[PDB]
Amino acid sequence: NFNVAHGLAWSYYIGYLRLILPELQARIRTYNQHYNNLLRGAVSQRLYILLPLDCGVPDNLSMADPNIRFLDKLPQQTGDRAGIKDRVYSNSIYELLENGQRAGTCVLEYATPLQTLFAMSQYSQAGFSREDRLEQAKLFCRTLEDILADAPESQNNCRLIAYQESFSLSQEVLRHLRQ
Amino acid sequence: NFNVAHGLAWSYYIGYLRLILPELQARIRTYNQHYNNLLRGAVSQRLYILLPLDCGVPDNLSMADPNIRFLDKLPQQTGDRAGIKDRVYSNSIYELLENGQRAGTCVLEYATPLQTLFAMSQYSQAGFSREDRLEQAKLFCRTLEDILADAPESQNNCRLIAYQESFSLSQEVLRHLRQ
Ligand SMILES: Nc1nc2c(ncn2[C@@H]2O[C@@H]3CO[P@@](=O)(S)O[C@H]4C[C@H](Oc5ccncn5)C[C@@H]4CO[P@@](=O)(S)O[C@@H]2[C@@H]3O)c(=O)[nH]1
Repeated sequence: NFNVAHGLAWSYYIGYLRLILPELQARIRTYNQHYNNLLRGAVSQRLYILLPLDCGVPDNLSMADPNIRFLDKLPQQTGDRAGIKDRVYSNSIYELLENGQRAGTCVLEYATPLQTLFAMSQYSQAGFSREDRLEQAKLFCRTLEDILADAPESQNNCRLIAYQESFSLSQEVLRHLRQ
Repeated sequence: NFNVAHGLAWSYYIGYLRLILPELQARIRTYNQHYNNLLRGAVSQRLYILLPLDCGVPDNLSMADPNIRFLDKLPQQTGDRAGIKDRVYSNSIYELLENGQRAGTCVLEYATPLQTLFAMSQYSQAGFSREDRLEQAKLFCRTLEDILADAPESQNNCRLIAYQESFSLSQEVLRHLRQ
């Protein structure tokens, strides 16, 4: 079963991180210079990737924590991909609240393949148990860490936030953001 | 190694086909009614998915065959996905030429995971041989066929075009399109 998370981690790098991480600093610089509110803090460098090991991935982050609120989108990145003209890669900027006030602003999202591991564990024909899922989530993160450790597109460009669940997601992101 | 193509096929269904196939007929109907040139044929129903078993997936289809030409995009499908506000799913309409004249119009693309299998075979750290790749491409298609055969979102909504390479890609699509 090893090969499920191995494949998904390689697919996440090849099909997403290696394509968007090289251009991310320029998109954030563009946002900060031309789109960011004049009075607010600069959007932090780096893509922050949430890796819940229970593979609980809501689509709406902005509601999953009261202290994480959607602010804005980066400029879109588009390119021809496998016969799709101008396929769109979009990223969302979030404010992180601490004591009701803004403590940080960053590009934040879940690793969408963890949502796949979760769905595969639920489908009879995938032949993937809820025990397989925790082991595969750990292997997914370890494989991604190992890829990015040798990856030339990763130039201080992303931070992996792995966690297991009271737990505060905003505090967990702020701890990485403040390093 | 089985588990690489198994995972990618499940991920392609869960993360893409099960999300876009339910809404595809409505997007094509919208295109035909409101956006299609009044004088041209209706865009055919169904998403046509190219599955080259050599995993050769160019990003620009429109140049990879002189007889396949980009025409237009469908209306975009957007939704919140894993913390991405309004992630964009886009599909491209192609004309198929026969004897220099239009013989068909359809929504056409490559299965992007086959591009992943190809890249994994090229990266030393993926531990995936060019022999592994042909076997995994076949298993990817077989797994996807088996998923879609039980899939309620597939309501005569897509056609898998698997092929191995002189070979005419346009003729291969027209044969499926005319059935
Ligand atoms: N956050 C984030 N993740 C992304 C994004 N793009 C890819 N990924 C992840 O990178 C890996 C490799 O991607 P591929 O394009 S070879 O495979 C995709 C192909 C198909 O999707 C689409 C979508 C739009 N148009 C055509 N096809 C389902 C399959 C898995 O799709 P997922 O979005 S569940 O996860 C993928 C996958 O894990 C993105 O824009 N944002």
